[PDB]
Amino acid sequence: MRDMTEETRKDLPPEALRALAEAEERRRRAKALDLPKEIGGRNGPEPVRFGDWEKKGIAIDF
Repeated sequence: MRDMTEETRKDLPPEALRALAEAEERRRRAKALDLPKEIGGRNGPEPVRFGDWEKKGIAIDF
């Protein structure tokens, strides 16, 4: 939720950069799964179209 610049961070930490490094620590190929499948198309997970938004409130702004 944001409406005004107000406080501005400076030189954000390598949170995203480190995330990439952590993602590197592991790879799909490393898990032993090349995934040669392509011509096929099996059904997978699909949660119902359920959701709950509560934007309206004290913080209500734009």
